[PDB]
Amino acid sequence: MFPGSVIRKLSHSEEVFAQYEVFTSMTIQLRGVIDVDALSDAFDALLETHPVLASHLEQSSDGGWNLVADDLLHSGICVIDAELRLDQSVSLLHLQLILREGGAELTLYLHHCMADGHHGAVLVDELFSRYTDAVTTGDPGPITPQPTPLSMEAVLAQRGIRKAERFMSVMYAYPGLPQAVPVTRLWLSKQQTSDLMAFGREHRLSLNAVVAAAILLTEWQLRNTPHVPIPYVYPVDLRFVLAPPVAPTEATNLLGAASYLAEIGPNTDIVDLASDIVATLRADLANGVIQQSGLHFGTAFEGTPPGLPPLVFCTDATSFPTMRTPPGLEIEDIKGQFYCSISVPLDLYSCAVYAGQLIIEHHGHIAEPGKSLEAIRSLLCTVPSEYG
Repeated sequence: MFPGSVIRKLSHSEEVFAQYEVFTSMTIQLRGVIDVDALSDAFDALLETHPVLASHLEQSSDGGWNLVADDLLHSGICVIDAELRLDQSVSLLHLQLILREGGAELTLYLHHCMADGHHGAVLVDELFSRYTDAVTTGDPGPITPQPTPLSMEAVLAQRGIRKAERFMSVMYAYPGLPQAVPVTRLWLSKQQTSDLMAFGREHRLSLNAVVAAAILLTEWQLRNTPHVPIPYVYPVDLRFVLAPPVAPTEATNLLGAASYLAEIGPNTDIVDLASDIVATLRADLANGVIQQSGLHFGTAFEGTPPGLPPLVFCTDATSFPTMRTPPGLEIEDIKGQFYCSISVPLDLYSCAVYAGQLIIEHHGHIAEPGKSLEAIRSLLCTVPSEYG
C-alpha cells in the first residue's frame, strides 16, 4: 500500500530469514560495455513489477515481523569504480554495479524472506531481460505490477493443506549487522563433467543424485565415527508438486524439505545410495509427506537441532543459462553467496553446471572449507572411470 503502512506480517516460515537477517546475493562477472543508464531503467522497471521489494522489516510488539512498505523513489542502482551495509529494517534489495576493465560486476542483494532460489533466479533473469530490452530498445519492456507474493503457509491454506518426521528415532540416540558467509568453490573440466554425466544416465540417475551420494559418502569418511547415520536434507520446490501449480514469483519461499537418513558403511555403493535417495523422495511425494509436512528448506539456517548427528544440507540450485545479454556484453561467471548475520550455523553444500562444468560449493563458517569439497571433488572423477 502507501509507504509507511504494513503490507503483511511474515509467516513463520519466512521469519527464519528475518531472525538471522538472511540476504542472498547473486554476482554476474561481466565483460563489455555496461550501459548504466539503461541498466538503471531495467532495475527501476523490475521494482515496479514487484513493488514488495520496496520495503523493509519491523519487529512488531507481538514478537512477529512486519513487512512495512517504502517508496520506490529512493531505490536505485549503485555504480562503483566491503563498502556496503545490508539492513532488514532499512532495505531488502540492492543492485550493485562495479565497473572494471573489459566488464564490470553486477550483484543483486535480496532478502531471503522475499524469495527462495527459484523466485530470486527469476528476478535476476527478469532484470537482464529488461536490460537487453533497455539497450536494444529505448524501453525496458512493459510493466505489470504483481501483488504481494504468498508465504508458504498461505499457499497451503488456499489448498486443503492445513498444517523431521524421520529423524525422531535418531533423537538423542547414537540479528545485528549481516556479514558475508565464507564460500568455497571447486570446478570440473568440461570433460570430467561429461564423464560424470555419462555415468549418470548409465545408472538411471542424475548429476544431483550422484553428487549427493559423493557428498554423503565423504561426510562419513571424515566424521571419524562409524555406523553413526548421516541425516540428509535438500530442497523440493512445491511449485511443480502442489495442486494448481504456483508460479515462481507467486510465492516468497515454496521449497519443501525432503529428509533422508543415510546409513553409509565401508562397503556402501554410490549407485546404491544415490538410487535409494531418489526413490525415497518419490515415496514421500506419493504419500504426501513433503506436501503436508510443514517442513521448509529455510530450516537449513538453523543448523542441526539438539540430540542429532550433524545434518548435511545440500541445494541442487543448478541454474542461470539462457540469460539475455545484448550484443557486446557477455557473462563470464556467476557466483552465489549468502550474507546472514554472524554466528549463523550455516553448514551447506551446493552444486550447479555452469557452461557444461559441474561446480561444487560449501557455504558457512567451517574449518578446512575445501577439505570435504576436495574429497568430494576427486570422488566425482573416480566413480565414472573406475566403477567395475
